[PDB]
Amino acid sequence: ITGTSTVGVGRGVLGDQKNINTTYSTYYYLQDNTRGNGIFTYDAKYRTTLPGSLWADADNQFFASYDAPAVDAHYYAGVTYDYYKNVHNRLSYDGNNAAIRSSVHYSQGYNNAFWNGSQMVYGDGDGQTFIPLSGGIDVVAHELTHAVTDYTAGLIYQNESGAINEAISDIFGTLVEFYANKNPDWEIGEDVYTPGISGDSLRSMSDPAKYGDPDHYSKRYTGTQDNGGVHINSGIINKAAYLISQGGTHYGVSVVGIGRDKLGKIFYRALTQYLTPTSNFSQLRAAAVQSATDLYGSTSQEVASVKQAFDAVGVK
Ligand SMILES: CCNC(=O)[C@H](CC(C)C)NP(=O)(O)CNC(=O)OCc1ccccc1
Ligand SMILES: [Ca+2]
Ligand SMILES: [Ca+2]
Ligand SMILES: [Ca+2]
Ligand SMILES: [Ca+2]
Ligand SMILES: [Zn+2]
Repeated sequence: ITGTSTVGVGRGVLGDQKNINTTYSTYYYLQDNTRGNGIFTYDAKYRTTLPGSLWADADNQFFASYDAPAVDAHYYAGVTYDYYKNVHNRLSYDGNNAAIRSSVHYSQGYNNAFWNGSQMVYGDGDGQTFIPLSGGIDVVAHELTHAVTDYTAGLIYQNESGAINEAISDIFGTLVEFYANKNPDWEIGEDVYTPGISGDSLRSMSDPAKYGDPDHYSKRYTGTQDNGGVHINSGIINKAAYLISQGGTHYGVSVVGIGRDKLGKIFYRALTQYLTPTSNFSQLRAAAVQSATDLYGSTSQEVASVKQAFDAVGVK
């Protein structure tokens, strides 16, 4: 909408206070004009018609329980935008400052979030498996990263390409979480997963097997559930990415860690310059090796570490 840029204040899903960029025209709307061609957050009002209504508020204060998922979707989309712009020189998900749209309060008791091809969508959870999912910065960045993938590599959402698609979202979700630097870890969704259980998460990148996800190619799922295991086999690539950054010895194979920033550079370059819609794990290895070669040189530690990490997870 046309209006003047304003700054509201509110509380997120976890009860933390934050400022948010809004737009005033009669109402204060969740429309952040400070980033690209805007970040827009919508109310789906417990239904499934999208996007719903652009979030309108009378006083620019967002402290109601109903406001919390909107506050976080809006704010964390901003953080994710900043990560891609500041770290990778990428302007929004399409590289041309496309407007970023999110809807919250999608459906009832909805234990998921997704990119629908045009926008991000967040359930409120059922209060047992999840609380409102936009409360997780890694979750928000995971969803926006699907848009980035779709505009770049275009990894088909099934089987190996789909598992790479998923891992890319977990990897950049985590790198965004570290970028914001509030309780960062290599776990996925811990802030909004199972409020009755402390210390767990939806997935782990550092040890995918803690939740039964594979950490080696020999343990890959080959069935048909979950689009051929896209949220399962992602563990193999998540583990490789974790090893590249942090190092470790895994099934007897030692990896020299090179840090998060270099992991991000290598995977961003792979995603945007080398991967294609049908890339498999072996092709991802080749893309990461080539990307590290471009950035750091063929004889570099970075290239050696990429090879070690894929060796460790059984991907040749
Ligand atoms: C429970 C499994 N879900 C996830 O892993 C994350 C949310 C996590 C990070 C909390 N959500 P996601 O991977 O974006 C869900 N994917 C998904 O719904 O894709 C199917 C689809 C495909 C095309 C259009 C719309 C939906
Ligand atoms: Ca208000
Ligand atoms: Ca965390
Ligand atoms: Ca996390
Ligand atoms: Ca939990
Ligand atoms: Zn995903």
